[PDB]
Parts: sequence; C-alpha cells; structure tokens
Amino acid sequence: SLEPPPSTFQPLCHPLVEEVSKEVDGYFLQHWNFPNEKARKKFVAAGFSRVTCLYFPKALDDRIHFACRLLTVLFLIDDLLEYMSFEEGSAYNEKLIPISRGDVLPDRSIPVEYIIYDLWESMRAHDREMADEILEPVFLFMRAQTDRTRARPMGLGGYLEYRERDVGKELLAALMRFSMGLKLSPSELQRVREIDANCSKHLSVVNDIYSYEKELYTSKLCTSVQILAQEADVTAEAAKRVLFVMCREWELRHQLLVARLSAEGLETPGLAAYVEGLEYQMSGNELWSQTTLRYSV
Amino acid sequence: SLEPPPSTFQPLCHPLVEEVSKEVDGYFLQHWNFPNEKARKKFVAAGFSRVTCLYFPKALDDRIHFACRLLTVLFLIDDLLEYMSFEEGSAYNEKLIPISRGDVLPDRSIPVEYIIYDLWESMRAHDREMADEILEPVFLFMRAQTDRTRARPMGLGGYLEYRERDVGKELLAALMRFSMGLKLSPSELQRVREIDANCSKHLSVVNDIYSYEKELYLCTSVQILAQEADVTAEAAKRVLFVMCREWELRHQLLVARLSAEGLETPGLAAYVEGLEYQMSGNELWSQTTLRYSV
Ligand SMILES: CC(C)=CCC/C(C)=C/CC/C(C)=C(\F)COP(=O)(O)OP(=O)(O)O
Ligand SMILES: CC(C)=CCC/C(C)=C/CC/C(C)=C(\F)COP(=O)(O)OP(=O)(O)O
Ligand SMILES: [Mg+2]
Repeated sequence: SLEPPPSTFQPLCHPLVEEVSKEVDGYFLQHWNFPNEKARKKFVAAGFSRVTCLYFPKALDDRIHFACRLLTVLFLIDDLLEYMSFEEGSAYNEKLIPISRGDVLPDRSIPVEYIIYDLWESMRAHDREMADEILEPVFLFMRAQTDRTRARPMGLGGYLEYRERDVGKELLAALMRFSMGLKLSPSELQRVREIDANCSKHLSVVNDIYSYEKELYTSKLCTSVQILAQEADVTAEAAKRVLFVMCREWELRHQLLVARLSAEGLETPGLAAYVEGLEYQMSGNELWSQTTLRYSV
Repeated sequence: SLEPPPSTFQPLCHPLVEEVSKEVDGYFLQHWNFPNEKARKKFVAAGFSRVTCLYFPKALDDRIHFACRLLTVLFLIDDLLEYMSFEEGSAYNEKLIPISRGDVLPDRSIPVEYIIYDLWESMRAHDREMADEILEPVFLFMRAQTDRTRARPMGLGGYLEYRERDVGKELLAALMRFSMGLKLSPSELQRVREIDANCSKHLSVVNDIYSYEKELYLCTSVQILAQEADVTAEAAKRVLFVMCREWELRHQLLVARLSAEGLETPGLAAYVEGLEYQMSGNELWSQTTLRYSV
C-alpha cells in the first residue's frame, strides 16, 4: 500500500495542455515511425505533453509547445534505447547531437533526425540566446542515458548526494527557465544551489518510489528504494513509504530555504519565479508518477 | 511537540506493579548504601520496579520480582560506574561475576556484593535451569557497561546493524524469557532471529528519538539520518518514527509467516507477543524517563 502522505505543495497544470497536447501528439502521429496502431493508441494514452504541462505550468504560452516536443521526442528515444546495446544506443544519440546544434542537416526520410533538427531550429528562431543555453544540458542528459558508471559501495547518504547532481533534473530546471523566458545569471543561480540540490533529490526519490517495479523487472539496481530496504531491513514497499515521508521533509526544507533567500535579501524577482517553478516540478512529478501507466498504475 | 505516528501496539504494565515495587524498593532502601536522604528520594522516584513492569507485563506473578531486583541493582551500578574510570569500573563489575555465579562468597560488609550474591542464589532456588541460562546475558551486559566505543564513519545501515546486536536489548529479551518461564530450544531461538533483530532496532531507534536532546548536550540514528538526508534532527526524528512503525508491521508479518509455516510453537507465540509489549513499553518509557530529561 502506497497512500501519499500529506503535502503542502499543490501541483498546477498549464491551461493550454489540451490544445498543445493534440497539436504535439498530432505532429508525432504524422511523422514518427509507429509500428502498429496499437502503438499510435498507446502513444496518445501516454500523454507526454501532459507531464510537460505539470512540470512547467507557468511556461509562457508561445513556448510550452517547445518543451512538450522536446520531452516527447526524448521519451520516445528512451523507449528505443531500451532495445539497444550501449554502443548502439550511444551511437544513436551521438548522431543526433550535431543535428541538434544545427551543424549537420537531417536525412528528411529519418523522422528522429528531421524532428530533432526542425525542433531546435524552431527554438533558435524564437529565442536564439536561450535556446543555445539549453543545448549542453540536453546533451549531458542524452549522453548520460548511455552511461557506464563506476560500481562502488554506496549507502543511502552517498546515493542521495549523488542524486542532488542528477543531470536529468538539471535538464528540467534548464528547460523550465527556457519555457518561462527566465534569464538568470550564474551569480543568481549560485544563490540557490541548496534549493536546486534538494529539488533534484525530491524528484529522483519520487521517481524511484514509483518506477521501482519497472526497473526491478527490466533488471531481471541503483535506487533509493532498494538501498533503504537493505539498510533498514524492510520490504521495498515499506521503504517506499519511509522515503515518501523523507520527501515531505524535503518539501518543508524547500520552503525554509526559500524563506531564508528572501530573509537574507538575496531574492530577486527572477529567483522568486524560479524557486516557485521548482516546487511545481516536484509536485507535478508526483502526480504524474503515481498516475502514469509508464510505471504501470 | 513531536507526535508519534499511529500504532497498532499499546503499552501495558504488570498487574502486580504496586506490590512488587514496594517489595523491591524496600529491599534496596534497607541494604543499598545511599549517601544522603536525597538519594533515597531520587531512587524511589526513578521507580526501577515500575520500569521493569512496563517492559515485562506478561511476566509470571512469582517471577516478576526477580526481574525488578536484577534491573534495579543493574541501574544502581550503572549510575555508580558514571563516577568511575574504565579500568576501575571494569574491575568493579568483574568482581561481581564469580559472585553472581555463586563461586565466590560475598563480602557481607559490601552491600552490592551480597545483594548480587543473594539474588542469584534465590533465582537458582526458584528455577536452576532458567537462572543459569541468563547468567551469560547478564555478564555480557555488565562487561559492556565499561567497554570503549570506537568512532568511525557510519551510515544508517551500519548503525542499525550495530544496534541489532545491542547487548542491553539482548539482556531484556533473555530476562523476559526467564520472567515468563519460557524455555526455548536452540531451534526455536534460531527461528526468531529476524524477529529479534527487528525488535532490537525498534527499541534502539525509539530510545534515540527521545534521548537526542540529552545526548546533544554523537552515535545515534537521529544525527546519522539527518546528515545522510540533509534535514534537521527534528525532521530525522519524524522519519525514523515512521521507520519504527514499519518495523512493527514487519514484526506482525514475520510472526504471521512463522505461524503460516508450521513453525510457531506455544513458547514462541508467548515470546513474540512479549517482544511486542517490550516495543510499546519502551516507547512509553522513552517518552517519560528522567534519564533523557533536560
Ligand atoms: C526522456 C525521460 C524519462 C526523461 C528526461 C526527463 C525527466 C527527467 C523527466 C523527469 C522525470 C523522469 C522520468 C526521470 F527523471 C527519470 O526516471 P528514470 O531515469 O529512472 O527513467 P524512468 O524512471 O522513466 O524509468
Ligand atoms: C540496566 C541498563 C542501564 C541497561 C540494561 C537494561 C535495559 C536495556 C533497560 C532498558 C531501558 C533503557 C535504560 C534504555 F532503553 C536505555 O538504553 P541505554 O542504557 O543504552 O541508554 P544509554 O546507556 O545509552 O544512555
Ligand atoms: Mg526510475
């Protein structure tokens, strides 16, 4: 049993979600290579633009569609790397990087290539500087998909510390800034490093809780659920419950950290918007993770 | 404030708590060499027999007093050792072991020596077999009252595994069996290893939760989890309290499995319920003992 404990974070959903979802789903159904119509149907049921709209509820109205397209293609690729080597998968993504920079033109007969090319081209055409700024965060993530990670002894504290620097979570934060047109200086971002880390941990542990069965089966792992279960000698289900409570403590910490930024006179209007958006990512990720069929509801 | 989360367990006290407490308190007031009157007031206030009855509420009526006398002298010695060096403390207790065994006569002029001597003689008189079986558990504990703890980097898992082997909790379980007249075979004890480990952690973490402020005046689950999760000690206490409730669920699940499999004997059934009350009793004790105060 997994009844989420009480939370003071209320998730928000972008008002254009219905409009942008059919637009973006419509686009991929027209160009992406879907095998059977069971796939087409399963794709629309996945609601990739829906998650995006829970992650970035305050994205600017003419920018939410870029984020939806980027995460939709990234999720589609994710499904694909699953049935690929390490070498196959690394080769696959790698080709897409120069295409993303616009340095290499796409083969108009390969959907993934032209979809990626046109997407980035459209982002540069809307806001060149901000689009270029999310290039590396996206590539860091893409390359990280196909890792190859040094195995070593890692307890709960080492694991959480590690997730504070998760590149997938840094990507969401970067894409959030682009989507909201939030130009923040590294000086301003310096000021909220603890809030970013705490947020990265919350997102990773909530994903751990809900994707445990998924990962476990495909494993037949490095996740807070298995680690806490082993350290406390309880079942994975019991470990999820305990981690959920820890997630609420990080929600409280987020609030205390935000109040300190403000109290120390370090907040700026851009930082106030940024930290509030991080909160939406944490609560939105929770709602989605517990309802999506991706982790088999 | 710190509100304990919901629990299906509840504290319970031995029915004879009033009579036994008077009987055992009087014995010590008569023999134990308390410095001043104040000491006698503090001693009666600590109510070691009442603590004992909260931990072993299902003890047999004619055996609960042996448990109150043993923990009482052990509590008194604990305090004294506080005013002694490692070496002296070790010699002090080491002198009492042959005496507990009945191998060496006590110096009738030194109360702690004859009190210990007589208590063990009397237990052996009530149930030789069972009295002899709790000898080593008491000595392991007595020798631990003075051993040196080495500091080393320790995560939550390492800490919990260390607490699973806590000699104090081991003592409690062995004395509970003696007090309840439960003679378990090696096969029965082997069968409940996981249940014992789970209970030992529960007792230890609950103690941690409530002893933290006092300790923060080092080696505790409250500080370790707060550092590992990067939250405050109060937050860590809240998370650990929920972990404790999970251990209670686990205790119930493990006992059900024991029974499911044809392995729960009448002795083990009494024993695992006994541990349930040690967990609920320890929680109440932790919440109210002056040992953790200010
Ligand atoms: C294209 C995808 C999934 C993610 C890029 C964007 C992200 C970070 C969205 C946030 C949520 C997400 C599912 C993870 F962080 C990763 O989960 P994990 O790494 O454990 O994979 P799964 O949990 O989905 O199995
Ligand atoms: C007779 C004594 C003192 C111990 C053996 C008998 C026991 C375990 C009685 C139980 C209740 C108690 C004193 C605690 F739970 C404290 O454990 P703990 O004693 O570890 O608290 P600290 O000694 O760490 O301050
Ligand atoms: Mg996952």
